[PDB]
Amino acid sequence: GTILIDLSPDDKEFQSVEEEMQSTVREHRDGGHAGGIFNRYNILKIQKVCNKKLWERYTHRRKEVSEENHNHANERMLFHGSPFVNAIIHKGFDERHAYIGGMFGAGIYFAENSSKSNQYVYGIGGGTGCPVHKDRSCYICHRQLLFCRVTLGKSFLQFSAMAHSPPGHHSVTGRPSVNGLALAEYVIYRGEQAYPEYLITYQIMRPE
Ligand SMILES: Cc1cc(NCCc2ccc(Cl)cc2)c2nncn2n1
Ligand code: NA
Ligand SMILES: [Zn+2]
Repeated sequence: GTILIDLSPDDKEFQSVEEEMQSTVREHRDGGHAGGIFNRYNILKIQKVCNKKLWERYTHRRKEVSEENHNHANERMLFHGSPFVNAIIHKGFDERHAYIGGMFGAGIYFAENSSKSNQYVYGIGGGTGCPVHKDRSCYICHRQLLFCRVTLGKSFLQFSAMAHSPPGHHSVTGRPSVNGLALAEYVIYRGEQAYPEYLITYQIMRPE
C-alpha cells in the first residue's frame, strides 16, 4: 500500500526537511569510523511516504498515548538510519527493526542528529560500509535515511555518556551527559509509535 511522492526542491516542505538534515550534522567521537568523514550532505531526493494502513496504525497508538498523558502525544520529528529502510517504508516499524544491543535495551532508536542516524545506514557501527566499495566513508554510493514522526508520550529520562518501556512511560530519552554538542536520542518499544514520513536519499560530502 505504500506510495512514494517526490518533493520538488522548490517546495517549502523539501526545503524544511533538508534544513533539518544539514543543520543537525555534528562531529562524532569515532572520528568518522562508523558514518564517514563529512560536514554536510548532497541531498539527491526527498520523498513523502504515504501508506494509509500504516498511518492509521500510527494515529490509533498516538491517541492511546495522548489519553494516557494528559492529551499530549509528545510527538517529535526524528531521524532513523537502517539497512532495512525498504522494509520499513512498506510494512512499518516492527520487532525486526529493533537494535537488540542498544544502550537502552532492545528497541527502535531515533536521533535528533541526522549524522547519528547516518552511522547506522550500513549496519550497527556502520557494518562493512557501502555494499559496492565496502567503505563506511563512501562518497559515491547513495545512502538513505528516514525522517519520522515519533510519539514519545511520557519519556523516561536517562542521563548518559522487543523490550518494554519503563513502567508508566512510553519511551526512553538518552540525554547527552559528557559531549556538550550531541543532541538527544530516543527509543520506542512499539513499532506503531513511529511513522516513516520522509525518505531522504543522499551522499555524504568529502570536506574540502
Ligand atoms: C543506536 C541507534 C540505532 C539506529 N538504527 C539501528 C538500525 C539497525 C537495526 C538493526 C540492525 Cl541488525 C542493524 C541496524 C539509529 N537510527 N537513528 C539513530 N539510531 N541510533
Ligand atoms: Na511500551
Ligand atoms: Zn560505495
